[PDB]
Amino acid sequence: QVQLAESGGGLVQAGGSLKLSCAASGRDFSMYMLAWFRQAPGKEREFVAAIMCSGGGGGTYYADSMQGRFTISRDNAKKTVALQMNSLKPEDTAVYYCAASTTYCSATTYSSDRLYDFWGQGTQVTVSS
Ligand SMILES: [Cl-]
Ligand SMILES: [Cl-]
Repeated sequence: QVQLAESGGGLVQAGGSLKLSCAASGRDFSMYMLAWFRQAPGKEREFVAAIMCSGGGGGTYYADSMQGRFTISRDNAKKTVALQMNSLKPEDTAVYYCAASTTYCSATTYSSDRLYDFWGQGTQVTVSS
């Protein structure tokens, strides 16, 4: 139903910034909730940010630990979602994944990885000290 493909990762210096993007396929994209998760090597998948479907106003959720440094956005015309990552720190080193729900517009349990029905391939990020 939905395909997702992330880009924009790489090696960046602490204090720098990166914009990740995910290109999606799917007729009714605007009706889906989208999220970014990250997984540092050796660690479990961690919620980063989510964005509501557009009919619900496109509200945004963030994990508290990240101190407002990240911003999620969506472009419904292009069927893309972006993660602007500012003031990067070595702890931000991870594989970043985009995920979609075609069932929910928003959710109480937006941070649960089990909620999402589609996942991208990941984009790799290293933040050097
Ligand atoms: Cl935050
Ligand atoms: Cl989770």
